[PDB]
Amino acid sequence: MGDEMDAMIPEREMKDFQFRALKKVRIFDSPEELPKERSSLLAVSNKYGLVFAGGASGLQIFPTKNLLIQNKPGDDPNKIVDKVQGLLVPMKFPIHHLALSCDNLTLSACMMSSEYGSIIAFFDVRTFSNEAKQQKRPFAYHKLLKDAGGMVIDMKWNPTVPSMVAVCLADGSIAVLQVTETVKVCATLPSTVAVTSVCWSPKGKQLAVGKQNGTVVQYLPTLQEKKVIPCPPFYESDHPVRVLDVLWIGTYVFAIVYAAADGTLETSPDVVMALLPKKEEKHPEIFVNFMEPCYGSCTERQHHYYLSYIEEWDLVLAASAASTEVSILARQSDQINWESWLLEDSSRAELPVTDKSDDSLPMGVVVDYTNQVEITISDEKTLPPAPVLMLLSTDGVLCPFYMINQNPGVKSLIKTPERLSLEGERQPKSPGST
Repeated sequence: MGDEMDAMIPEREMKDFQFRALKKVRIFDSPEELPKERSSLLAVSNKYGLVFAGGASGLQIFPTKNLLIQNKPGDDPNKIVDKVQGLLVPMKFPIHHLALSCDNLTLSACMMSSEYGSIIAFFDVRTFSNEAKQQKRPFAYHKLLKDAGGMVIDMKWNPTVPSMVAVCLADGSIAVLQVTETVKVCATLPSTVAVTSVCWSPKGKQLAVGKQNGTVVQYLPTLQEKKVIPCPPFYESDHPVRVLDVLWIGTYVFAIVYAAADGTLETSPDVVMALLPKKEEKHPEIFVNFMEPCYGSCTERQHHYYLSYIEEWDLVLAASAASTEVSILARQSDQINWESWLLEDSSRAELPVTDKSDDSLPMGVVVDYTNQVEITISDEKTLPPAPVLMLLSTDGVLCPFYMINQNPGVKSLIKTPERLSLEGERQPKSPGST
């Protein structure tokens, strides 16, 4: 009956936005068991047009364009083509997280070793392009010194400071690292702080950290507290929630996802938009609950929401480890409120079922802005090149989707890949000799 008018979720049928699937590409062999831990196994260099994927075989690196195969009118969208031979970099231990620095020159790869614990390898992107080096070795490593509590659950490089990266571990601790020729720990917070997620402010001046107690705290890169965002009022003490993921969209605007504090997986995380007041407005914090925009069918995997803000379209793309679908929350014309877009059935982005009848779910999500291929859907219509949403599934398959935004005014976001000079390539500090 809809009813209450206050528990209502702002939603809009959106006909001017479409996800258009490209051919699915198998990157890794189907796993023996469904991956369950939090992971982020896809990274993209939009400066240089490269995609980095982590999996059983190790690290795979590809010229982004090589992974995108447009579906011709009629083609069977259920088909999967196999790997487009890229650069395979074997790793001694399984990777659970990959991320790239803002200058796209440093790639971090988090692994778990039974012997050594959780370790982060740092690669210089130039090494991958240096044909003079057959073996691609990291130039530095950072040991986290822990086991299960050492799994990296959230790690993000500062958007404006090339050497700065924030790391959150399963045990609740967080560390801010500086990576130049070597790795240096700038600041840390003990596990007692109970951090669950992190996100840098738009210009990288502050770091927001989500916490087990449901709050989001704004810190300086030195980890000096600056502001506290309260757990939303609609969350009672009888059912505590912890922050699962956070996206700092604008100075006073955040997308915050909350999940059951106990770590239960049957309860669906709530995606909430938070609008904070300027120490001027006298209005209280505004929290709008969007609940589950990505329907969570899976109850086996650790929750994760992969969130991305596309400033030029003023919208947030959302994917969830428990869902086969990608959803969009867009800011409305009043530039204050947000709305969930409901797309036409043929315009949705959904992951495929495996040849074993199981749904595939996201393990990594990135957006490519370097695509220069026009979209041909008919001999009468050809759309200009569009950005491509790319999801790496639990089945080892890359599922790309063109994002066609026909809403008024939205300009281009496409650019061509830059050329990467090998000058400045970092060398490992402790190489020795055989």
